[PDB]
Amino acid sequence: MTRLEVLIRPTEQTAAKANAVGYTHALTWVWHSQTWDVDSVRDPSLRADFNPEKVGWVSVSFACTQCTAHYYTSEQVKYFTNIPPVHFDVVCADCE
Amino acid sequence: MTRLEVLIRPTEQTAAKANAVGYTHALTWVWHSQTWDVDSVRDPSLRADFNPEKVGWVSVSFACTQCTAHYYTSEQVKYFTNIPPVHFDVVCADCER
Ligand SMILES: [Zn+2]
Ligand SMILES: [Zn+2]
Ligand SMILES: [Zn+2]
Repeated sequence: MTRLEVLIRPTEQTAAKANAVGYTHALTWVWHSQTWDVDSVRDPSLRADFNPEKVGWVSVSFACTQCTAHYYTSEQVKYFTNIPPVHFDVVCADCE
Repeated sequence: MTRLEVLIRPTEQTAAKANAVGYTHALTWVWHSQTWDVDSVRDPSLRADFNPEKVGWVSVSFACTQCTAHYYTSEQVKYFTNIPPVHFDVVCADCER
């Protein structure tokens, strides 16, 4: 399977806190299959609220725009919360 | 991010052909989140039909018996086909507690 890299950095609201502890980005790998290797699936760069007391979830959903093929995956991210959800509504590998 | 390894070896009815070409097993893997880091989720070992011209899917499903947490992944495996579906019907990490 293929990996997608997700970059998460602080919202402006939490940037001072994140810089104070010295923790200014998270990088998360998300795995998916060949179905979803397509040009429209690009590595996301997200903004979320840094909080050294919390653990948030990054969720990435894939859905084909022609067929009914879909996939959902989610991973924990230490110290970031209110991570926006990622959606790839694309033409799948096969449908292309 | 936890790797789950899946070992696939030939059924009795296909093992001779697999030995003939010297391809005795496939080791594949999928990934799952912290939700499914529980004792009853363990690397499976499966028997499937060796076939020299096919590519099969192995599917791995997770579902909690207490809440409705669930997860489905799959991976392609060269030369093995009719791979048994793997099902982890378990108590998830949130429901353990
Ligand atoms: Zn499609
Ligand atoms: Zn689903
Ligand atoms: Zn549960």
